[PDB]
Amino acid sequence: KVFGRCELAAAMKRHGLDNYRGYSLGNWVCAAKFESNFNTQATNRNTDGSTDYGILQINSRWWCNDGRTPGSRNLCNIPCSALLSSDITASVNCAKKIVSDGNGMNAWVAWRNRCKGTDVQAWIRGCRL
Repeated sequence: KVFGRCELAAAMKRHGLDNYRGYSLGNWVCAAKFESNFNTQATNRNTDGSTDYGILQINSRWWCNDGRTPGSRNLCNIPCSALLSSDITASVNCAKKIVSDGNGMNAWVAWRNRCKGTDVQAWIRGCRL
């Protein structure tokens, strides 16, 4: 499912991401835009053999199991395929664990390079929240 900007903001807000760990809603929507272009079915394989899944491109090396990333962890306790669902619940719950890990949202390099320090509030402007 390809989400609309405001449609995703509302879905994330409903799942408790607004201000989660001090990160305003604009930050999460911006991260999703550049990580997957709002597409829940997005996947990208990395040089180390791991693969990123879903709207927030969560990595298989540590957070989910895809059965093909040798010596990987499954800290979110979910099959990676569950992160490609049109229902973002699984992605959201796992993202909350990731952002609490220690480096905050810096864990997402697209956020660090394209959202961090910018006017992220622009990502939710015009939305009925």
